[PDB]
Amino acid sequence: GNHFHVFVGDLSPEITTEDIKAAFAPFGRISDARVVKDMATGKSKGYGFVSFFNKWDAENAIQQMGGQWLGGRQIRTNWA
Repeated sequence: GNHFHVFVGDLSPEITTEDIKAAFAPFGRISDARVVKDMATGKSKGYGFVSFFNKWDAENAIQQMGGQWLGGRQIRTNWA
């Protein structure tokens, strides 16, 4: 049932859903992933979410991706 969700902040303007899933893919299997965009406009809000099936995969991803560079900018991670 309830999956395990990860908040990814400080994303580059043109980091896409595809990109963020490609970046978090090696940490375990991804149930879902998206970069949050404004509706009316369609611009990256500067953050996104990645969801895993395993609690361990999420907890690990938070620690290994925290402060890691994605695009030309350092991302931060936390529980969602």
